[PDB]
Amino acid sequence: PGPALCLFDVDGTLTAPRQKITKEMDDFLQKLRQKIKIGVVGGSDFEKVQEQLGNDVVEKYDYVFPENGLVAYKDGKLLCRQNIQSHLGEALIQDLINYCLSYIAKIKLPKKRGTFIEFRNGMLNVSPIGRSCSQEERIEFYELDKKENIRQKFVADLRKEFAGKGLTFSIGGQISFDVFPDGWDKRYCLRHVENDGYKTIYFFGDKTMNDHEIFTDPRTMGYSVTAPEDTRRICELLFS
Repeated sequence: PGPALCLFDVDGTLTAPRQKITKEMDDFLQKLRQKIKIGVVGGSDFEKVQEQLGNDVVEKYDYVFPENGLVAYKDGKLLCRQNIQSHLGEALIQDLINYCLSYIAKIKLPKKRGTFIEFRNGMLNVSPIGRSCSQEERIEFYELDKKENIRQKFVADLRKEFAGKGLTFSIGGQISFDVFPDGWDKRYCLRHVENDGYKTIYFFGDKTMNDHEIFTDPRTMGYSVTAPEDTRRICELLFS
């Protein structure tokens, strides 16, 4: 019904994987923006979104939410820049860091490299081996991790240590896990849209990483898409 907004995931939703958006797709969205407002959200940073969607990305969408909406543009103008250290405070930042440093120092492994802690605007990415390891070194860690459950245990330990502090944990891939404030997934971006009068907020993306929370969130009407051809097919069905 009513005034409405379409929000799209960027890679695989609007583009072919690792490819820039198509002229055909782009023309399609600008034609859609005639009747309904459009925005984009993704885990990547602004430079990445530009590569994928074009340098003029902010003139092309009514909202643009790099880094899950921790960076936000509305109507072409930079709305907010939020980061983990401002939300959590420095002392907590540093207590998390200090704990993870000392814990990693105690884990027995076949190899250790560097970038044990990667600091991002939205998360601490932590790797017992270190993110700089080579492919063969990562595979070795990953098989050890499967047998030993090194990441699961670190995360459990941390979850105990930092109970009450409003942090979520997330293991994936082969060598690291993420620590970030609660709700700092794609759901973050909804705070920027939910007071602009939309009667419906459509979300187009993957419904599954598990589960993408924005997809299942009570504010959105989530539609899972398999490719830009699909996004178009469903937009044709819903709109027009």
